[PDB]
Amino acid sequence: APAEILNGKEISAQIRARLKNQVTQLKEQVPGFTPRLAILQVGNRDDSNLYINVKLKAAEEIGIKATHIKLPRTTTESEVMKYITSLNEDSTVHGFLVQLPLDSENSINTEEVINAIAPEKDVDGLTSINAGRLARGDLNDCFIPCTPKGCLELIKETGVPIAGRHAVVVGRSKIVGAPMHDLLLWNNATVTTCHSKTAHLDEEVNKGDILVVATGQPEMVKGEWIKPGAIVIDCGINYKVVGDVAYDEAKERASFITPVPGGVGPMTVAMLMQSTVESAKRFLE
Amino acid sequence: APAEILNGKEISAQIRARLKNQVTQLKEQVPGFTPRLAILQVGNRDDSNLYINVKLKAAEEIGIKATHIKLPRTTTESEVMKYITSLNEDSTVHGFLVQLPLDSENSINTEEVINAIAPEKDVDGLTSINAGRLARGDLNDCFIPCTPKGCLELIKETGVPIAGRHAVVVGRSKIVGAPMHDLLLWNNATVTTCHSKTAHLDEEVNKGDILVVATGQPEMVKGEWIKPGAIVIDCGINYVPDDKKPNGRKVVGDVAYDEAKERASFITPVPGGVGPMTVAMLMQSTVESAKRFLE
Ligand SMILES: NC(=O)C1=CN([C@@H]2O[C@H](COP(=O)(O)OP(=O)(O)OC[C@H]3O[C@@H](n4cnc5c(N)ncnc54)[C@H](OP(=O)(O)O)[C@@H]3O)[C@@H](O)[C@H]2O)C=CC1
Ligand SMILES: NC(=O)C1=CN([C@@H]2O[C@H](COP(=O)(O)OP(=O)(O)OC[C@H]3O[C@@H](n4cnc5c(N)ncnc54)[C@H](OP(=O)(O)O)[C@@H]3O)[C@@H](O)[C@H]2O)C=CC1
Repeated sequence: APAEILNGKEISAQIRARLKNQVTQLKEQVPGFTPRLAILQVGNRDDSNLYINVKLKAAEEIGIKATHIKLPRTTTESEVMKYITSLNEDSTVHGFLVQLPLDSENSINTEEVINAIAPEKDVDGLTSINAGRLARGDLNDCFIPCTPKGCLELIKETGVPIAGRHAVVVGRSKIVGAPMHDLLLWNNATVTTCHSKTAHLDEEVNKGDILVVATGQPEMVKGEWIKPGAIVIDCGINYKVVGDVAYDEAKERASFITPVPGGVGPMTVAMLMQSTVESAKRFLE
Repeated sequence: APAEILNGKEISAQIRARLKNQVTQLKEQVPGFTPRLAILQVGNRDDSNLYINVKLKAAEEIGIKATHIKLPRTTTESEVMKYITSLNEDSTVHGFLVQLPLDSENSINTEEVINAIAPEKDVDGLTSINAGRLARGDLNDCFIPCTPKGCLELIKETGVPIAGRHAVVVGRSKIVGAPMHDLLLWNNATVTTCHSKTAHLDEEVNKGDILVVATGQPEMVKGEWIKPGAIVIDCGINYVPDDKKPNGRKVVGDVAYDEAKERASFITPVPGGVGPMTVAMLMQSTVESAKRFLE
């Protein structure tokens, strides 16, 4: 009856187990070497503290050393830049990220802080250098944002080839929608990108053989709009916790669907660990 | 009720006249200020020499100081790198570009040469950093590659708002299709990107209220595919022998113009649509860079 559930909890546990074995093998080859991730937080939001704790738990399980630096809410852009520079120059740190959003009493230009991160350590894939490689199809060379990466792995778990499909991405943020569009295009989908100024969103969603939703508007994408047999990837986390897709209705139209929670969420953490292991391996290569 | 023709020759000439007036006024508001472009060439390709002469003559008519550095075919990659660093560090040069393709007897990594250009001076807009800013919506200060920048100016000359329209871009190159998608997306069109692996391309093109075609596939996009009333921008430059022309050849676009003009509301002819805008767009990006430096 209903769509096949893309179980992100199970898929991500498989990815984390493979990464744990790859890091154990790297440690056997170069005893004493330890892949290391740093997370820089500004402020003390409760949601960011919980998400960072999930990232630190996954890192510890895989065998990655993970450092959390937490700066106060009085922090300035200059003070944050100092910590980024320190991390860029610390040879023991292979990858690092800035947890977003920054929670400070002062105005801080997020793009400037993010673009101070060395591209080789930019495991969240948000620097303009990494975004510009991805946006132009240059994939040998770059870190891809973890949520889109996770979404692409979920779509590949269906076994249905992406090339030639019509994909619709709802949302164009730097963290999710814009890079998701690029991943699907460079995997040879024909891609439509919709956003808050799209007219007739229902008609555009209905064109989607693959549909990735990342709007942060609870259950806004109605099941009725889904193209029968579509693969539906829902990145929304909205407070019950619900996605950006009305799941009970969409599951009767899609072929494959991600639940919320347990879909994209766990895959994003697995993909950050995969990028961190790659950053350690590139360092060794 | 055929389409209105978007005359790129006349619109580019107006843009260049406005830029000239802007440059005169900047020079009078800030005595001594001298907007400056540099063009770095490696080797001596005839095609390159022709294109560079056009850009230099356009810069000087506007009042932009344009410097041409021509390095010999025996130049090595490290030599080109040193010149790019010097131009990055030269506070008198507000924008510069590397003429492609390089013509050297030595292997030179073109991607590494271009990505050595400081993003704040990349007037051609193809560094990965500039591409990343444009792709993520930083249109207030990034540089836009000239061909898509001239496509957008032609779309805006129609007077029809872009926001909320469904735009289709056929082609996804670094030079045209990919930056064109970003310009339409961040002008709030809903954008569909198509390419050589698109199935049912005609059905996709027929959804386009705005259509920009940049494939190099001569007259592939037939008139019947055009959505009635669309704005049709054709970037193609395709040569076809035609003994009835002065020079024995005609230029055709990537759209079958004769049938598409009966369907579109606005259309760019080929020749004379997108083509004539490109140098004016590079001069517009050079004045933008000079103004950002001035501030
Ligand atoms: N599990 C995880 O680890 C992650 C979950 N997410 C979740 O993904 C969702 C989106 O996050 P993020 O991308 O950062 O969000 P942003 O709020 O930055 O962007 C949301 C996007 O959705 C668009 N949008 C909003 N309303 C509509 C609408 N009515 N119709 C069409 N488009 C609309 C916006 O349009 P416009 O650009 O016009 O403003 C914008 O492009 C959130 O629920 C977030 O919590 C995100 C990252 C990670
Ligand atoms: N007037 C000017 O100064 C300029 C004119 N142009 C003209 O624009 C045109 C394209 O140039 P450029 O973008 O550099 O070219 P490229 O060859 O780099 O890119 C061609 C693009 O068109 C797509 N394409 C090719 N065949 C088809 C097809 N059959 N169906 C759908 N899509 C297809 C390709 O798809 P895929 O990605 O799948 O390979 C690719 O994305 C050319 O005619 C060029 O001369 C370009 C620059 C400047």
